[PDB]
Amino acid sequence: GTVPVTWRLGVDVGERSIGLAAVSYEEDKPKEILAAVSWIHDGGVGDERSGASRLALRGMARRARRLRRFRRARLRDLDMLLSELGWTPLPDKNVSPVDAWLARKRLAEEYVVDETERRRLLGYAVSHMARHRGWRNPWTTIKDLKNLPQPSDSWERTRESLEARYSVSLEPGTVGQWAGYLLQRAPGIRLNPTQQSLSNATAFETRLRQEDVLWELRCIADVQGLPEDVVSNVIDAVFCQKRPSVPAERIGRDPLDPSQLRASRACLEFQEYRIVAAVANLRIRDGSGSRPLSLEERNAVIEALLAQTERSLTWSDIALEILKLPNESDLTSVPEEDGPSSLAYSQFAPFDETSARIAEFIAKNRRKIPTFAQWWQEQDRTSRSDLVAALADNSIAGLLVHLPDAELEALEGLALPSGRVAYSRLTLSGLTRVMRDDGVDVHNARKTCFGVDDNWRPPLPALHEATGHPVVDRNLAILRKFLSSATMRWGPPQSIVVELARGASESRERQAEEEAARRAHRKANDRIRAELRASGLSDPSPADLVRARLLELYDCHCMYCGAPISWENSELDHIVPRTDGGSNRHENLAITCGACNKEKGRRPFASWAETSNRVQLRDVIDRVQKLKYSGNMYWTRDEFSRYKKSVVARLKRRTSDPEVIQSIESTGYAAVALRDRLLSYGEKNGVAQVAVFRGGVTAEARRWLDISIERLFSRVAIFAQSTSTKRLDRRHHAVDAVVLTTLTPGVAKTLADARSRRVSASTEEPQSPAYRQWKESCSGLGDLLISTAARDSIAVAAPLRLRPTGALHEETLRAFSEHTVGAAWKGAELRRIVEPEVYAAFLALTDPGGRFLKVSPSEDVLPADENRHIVLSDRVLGPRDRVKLFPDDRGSIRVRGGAAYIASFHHARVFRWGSSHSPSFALLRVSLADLAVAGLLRDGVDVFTAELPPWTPAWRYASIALVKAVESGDAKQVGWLVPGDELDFGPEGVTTAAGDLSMFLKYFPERHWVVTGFEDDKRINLKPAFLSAEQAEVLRTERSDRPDTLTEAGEILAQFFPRCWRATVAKVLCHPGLTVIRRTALGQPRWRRGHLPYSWRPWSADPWS
RNA sequence: GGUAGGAUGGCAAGAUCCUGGUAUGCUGGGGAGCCUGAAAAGGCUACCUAGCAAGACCCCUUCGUGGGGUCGCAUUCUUCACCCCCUCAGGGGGUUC
DNA sequence: AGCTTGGTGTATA
DNA sequence: CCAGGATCTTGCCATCCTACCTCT
DNA sequence: TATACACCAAGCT
Ligand SMILES: [Mg+2]
Ligand SMILES: [Mg+2]
Ligand SMILES: [Mg+2]
Ligand SMILES: [Mg+2]
Ligand SMILES: [Mg+2]
Ligand SMILES: [Mg+2]
Ligand SMILES: [Mg+2]
Ligand SMILES: [Mg+2]
Ligand SMILES: [Mg+2]
Ligand SMILES: [Mg+2]
Repeated sequence: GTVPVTWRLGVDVGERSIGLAAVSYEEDKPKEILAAVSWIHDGGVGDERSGASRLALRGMARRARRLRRFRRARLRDLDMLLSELGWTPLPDKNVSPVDAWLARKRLAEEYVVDETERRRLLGYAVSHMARHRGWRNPWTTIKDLKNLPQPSDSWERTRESLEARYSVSLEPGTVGQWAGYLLQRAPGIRLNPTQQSLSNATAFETRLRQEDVLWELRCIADVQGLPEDVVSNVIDAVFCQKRPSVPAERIGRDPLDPSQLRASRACLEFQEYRIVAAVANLRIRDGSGSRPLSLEERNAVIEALLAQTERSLTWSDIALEILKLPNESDLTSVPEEDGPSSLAYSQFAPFDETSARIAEFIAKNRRKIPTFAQWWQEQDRTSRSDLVAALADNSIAGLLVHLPDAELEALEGLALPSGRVAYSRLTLSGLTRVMRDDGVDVHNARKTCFGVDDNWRPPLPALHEATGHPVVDRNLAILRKFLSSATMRWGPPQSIVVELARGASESRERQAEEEAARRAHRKANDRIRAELRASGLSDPSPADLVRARLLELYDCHCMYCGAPISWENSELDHIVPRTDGGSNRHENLAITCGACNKEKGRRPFASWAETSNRVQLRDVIDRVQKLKYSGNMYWTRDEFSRYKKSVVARLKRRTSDPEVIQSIESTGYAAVALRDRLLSYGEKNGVAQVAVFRGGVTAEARRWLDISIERLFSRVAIFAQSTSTKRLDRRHHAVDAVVLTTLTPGVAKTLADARSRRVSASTEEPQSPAYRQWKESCSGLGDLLISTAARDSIAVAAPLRLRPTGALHEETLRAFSEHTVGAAWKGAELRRIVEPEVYAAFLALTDPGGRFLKVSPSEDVLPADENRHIVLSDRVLGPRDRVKLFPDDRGSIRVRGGAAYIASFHHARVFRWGSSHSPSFALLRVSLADLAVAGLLRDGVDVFTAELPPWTPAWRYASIALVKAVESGDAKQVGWLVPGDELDFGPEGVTTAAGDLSMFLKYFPERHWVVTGFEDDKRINLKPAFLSAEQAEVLRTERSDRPDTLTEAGEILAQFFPRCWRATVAKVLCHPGLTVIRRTALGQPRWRRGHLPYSWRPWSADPWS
């Protein structure tokens, strides 16, 4: 039943939102707002305290499971080896707590003459070592571990610290020796530092390394006289570790050849391609204009750059010595950002990094690889590229030379450049061949080699294809639902408009400062890269650069604790921790002393420093604040000042708060990816154009069409001075999308110019033909938006999570309690009974014909009957037997021999009883644990209606009135509520207001509310749908900054959020005209009952069929 | 020309996962020291050991309430229903008020 | 006596 | 916390291609 | 361009 019309799609992506608009147009004027909805999503986020997505939490849990599985297999293999050697592994019980440690100590100290005792001690020591083997680089092998210095420098520092601390020198001073000695000498000592939430000093400060444990194993072997084959087998069994792997399907594809993976940066084809392309983009000044390099010129430059052992040829060197130009500046189009004193000409041209590193490794390891050195000298570039590609792809989860195994291991240990380039190896070789044989650049080489035209673009993903990024996937799912529904309603759009998260309206001072910052970062990164490569670190990561920078900035001292640190034992602390959403920006990164980081844990810094006697908050603040800016460092002067301020602000925080920095990076990815998929849709559906505009253009357009969100949605002012932003009303996303449907490139030019002139500061109206035509076309848009807002047509909707997947229970296992049969049983004790059969039989004792337990938690339900017996289906419990109880009177399930609290509620089942004119309502709050122990997490189960047994936590902790009404036959399930369901109270609004809710509804008469949770058995948590919690939170922040700049309405909003309406269920569902609104993708409520969730009124909803 | 978009390379700042590890933590089983107690058993500080979503599927086998292998918290309208796409009944997608 | 509000634990680095 | 692999974004520089707009 | 919920306790009419 599609009714075709000319309409435009507007897409405004966001981190936790997306505004979508279908706006029908006659000629170029907006005619009708067909749909306007702000969809509020979670951005993929689970466990809202941290910003960690559900995907990230699933990956972390899966990898913990994989770690534990591999550990079980590895310890089983070690157990088989120990049985082969006749060495007794450490028993699970009835041994001394220091048996393994004293075994390690004695085997390191003295030869054990008794052979049976010696083998028992060896088995104890080796099994315990494999349980506690310390850390090594996962990419390194057993030979690499054996080649590491033994023991590590960290253990030598630890050992001299312990020798000074305890005034004794154990010889040779192994980890097992020191731990056994300290557990005997200072009983109750902790070995490794833990979270400090009483508090004594630990034995060790830094992370244990596998070369320390290996050195202890060698010491034990030398003292006990063990054979070398036995020691080798024990080393390979103890220190066995799975190689990290890269799944090939997560590698991107070549756009010019989609059957081929993208090539690595190590590839010789890429090195030559990069050199040739960079040379082909160079230009020579020829008569107030530029010409490309001649064939001999580019051949000379390319051979000079390819035949380089070291990066020593600058662009000035290429201009002066290779091209023999009269002037340094005669070479134009140098691919560098220029600076003072010809910085761009002093930068280095590209070279062959793989060939240079392989030549250095051949020259440095001549004795190790004579066969490979001769093979590399003999063989040409194609076979060199084949072997280099094999070494680059060795890390992929899915060598053409009969080489010795030691040589093969050595050249598998060589670090080549990492990272994927845009094109495959085949494409790079073909483009390089065309570029060198002809005199052409990459574009003409692409046209020649692949037969593409000047209009060619790389292939785009389709709408149904996810990216794997959770924010982007949320935005994409909502957009594709909206577009499918809108195409069925009105046909394909004439044009699609996407807002990109880009902006360039900055002052000249800001652009100059950013350029200076880029220059300083590049110079210091190059210096630090050179130093780290001189320290045997081929490719420093950004974390490596930050680590070296902070080690130089604080002169190798723990930032918090002041203790001396090295590269090996230091840690990079998130000052705001990861479980608080803390970013990896370097103002959140502190270099720490290992123990110092672990003792901080996940607590905020000022609270931890107040509790701890290791650090002082003021000492850390003065240490950060006395940093003196040297002229030649990574930061500029203003960047250094901002960095110190940000670090001090992160150190000063006392309560667990989220990260203050909002990253726009997910929003930009969502905009770009959704644009690409909308382009694919438009190619499949004949859409005229997918246009893109920046968000500053959208803001400017709203400014010059007199589109004020507060006037549009009748919002009282919240600030004393100025006007509040659009962030107060969530409908602004949809309004942005509507405004985006009006934009043209010329008027975007005009509005961007107006924005740049205004930000470099009344005011003056823009003047341009595009601007005048756009004002004439969009004169009525304000009236359309006022009428649409007056009809309550701009929906704010949250998508529902109906799948019963996620955390089945809370992660903390808890000890069970006990209670004797013959004692007196209160209501809470009967409600906490673990076993369903014992709970059901006690239920039948308290109420014989009953199927539910209706107890008040404080009433004394059963007296102390000394002769009470329960006859189970398989046993009889007398009065002396203990009944296992859950530790607390809250919903809990039995998991793995312990008790776990239920997780958050998946849904609530709405039950209604009483008369039709005054019905009573209650919620059966249902969690994932309820469906798990009910057997409802299986195929073919409607989880919202499938019957739950009475011993589930849902029915145990349902309200007493609900339990009585369900057993009396009066209460029936008439619907269900999930978090994110919309409660629309109608035009009559909320009438049961009492207290602060009345004061809130005085200024904000909100009729649309979002179910956020079910905090107890009688209550539902409702926040207003249209009002944003972030506006009220930044109000609460800014209230402590300026005197009384908030309006009374803004203050009442600030006190209302974030707890909002903690509402009684019987007061909410007793509203006549209240409806539970389940919207379609277009924001329209679903009232027809099909196979999707539909709207329903709790007053007159039918009992469930 | 200017703006905008897209390519490739470089640089800078970040985001998102993925693989492999470490150390704690929790619970069960222990116990080295100390303390409270003992004709009257538990705590505290550590350390050892097992497990760390409930569970699902496949094979044992020198026949068992276990041994082994691969997995299980993402893809937000579960399940059902209809339609679509890619893979042989698996996965993904849409369903207009 | 029953709804109004305030504090707090939750696996982590 | 650690190493390190993959995907992507924003900003700047160089080159190539596209569409679009506005003053001589 | 974003950032809790479920449990436990007080608490003035
Ligand atoms: Mg926007
Ligand atoms: Mg392991
Ligand atoms: Mg270990
Ligand atoms: Mg320890
Ligand atoms: Mg930390
Ligand atoms: Mg928006
Ligand atoms: Mg432990
Ligand atoms: Mg231990
Ligand atoms: Mg398991
Ligand atoms: Mg579905």
